[PDB]
Amino acid sequence: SLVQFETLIMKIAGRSGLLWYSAYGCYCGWGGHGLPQDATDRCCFVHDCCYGKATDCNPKTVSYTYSEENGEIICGGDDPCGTQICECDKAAAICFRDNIPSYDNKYWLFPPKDCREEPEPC
Amino acid sequence: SLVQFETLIMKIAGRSGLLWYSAYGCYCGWGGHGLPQDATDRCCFVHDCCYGKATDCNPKTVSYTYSEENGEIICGGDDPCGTQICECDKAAAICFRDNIPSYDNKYWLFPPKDCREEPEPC
Repeated sequence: SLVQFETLIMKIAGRSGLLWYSAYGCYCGWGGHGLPQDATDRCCFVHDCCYGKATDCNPKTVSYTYSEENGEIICGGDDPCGTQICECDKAAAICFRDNIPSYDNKYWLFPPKDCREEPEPC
Repeated sequence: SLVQFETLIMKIAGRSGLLWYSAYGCYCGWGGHGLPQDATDRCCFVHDCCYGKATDCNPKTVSYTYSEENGEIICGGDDPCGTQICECDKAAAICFRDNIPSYDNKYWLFPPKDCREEPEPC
């Protein structure tokens, strides 16, 4: 789930998804267009592309189970389509944590006006 | 799919979903937080609650078919979840279409931080 996605971003990145990335660059919100404005904007694109390989479940309502053990998150559950969305979730929060150092607010509330190119293949 | 949602909106509302609705209000982008601010934000509230009832396919990448039948857009697909999703998107473009008179640019690139409010049940 999205709820599950937000909680891994706080657990791992130590910042709110809502307040730090829901409207960051060309891909974190709506998406579908534009050129990745930076690293953090690229985390986002790589995130949609993975959700993209799931064709059997709703990436936003599907709920999964994860365990954390020796500071490592482990994806799981009775839904292989969920497990798969958790793994994608996991990687976007790590992706996020490590690109903070280059995070730029100039890309916060980025006008869609500037994100009209055609997206790059996944 | 997203690309088909976007075509619906242009075709039915007569505008760029990217440029009039991708960043509007508390729900047109990431969603899951706050209170619908107006007529238009709410179309995206329900749009979102619509996709949450589809558990078997990916709303963003499932591909459906649509037809023009005399003022009307008729939904189809290869399967039931694909058809299901067309209808969510068709209903959203129709709501967009019809609340055009109340559209307010003040909810355009709306800070998330004004959407901390907890959501109401779908």
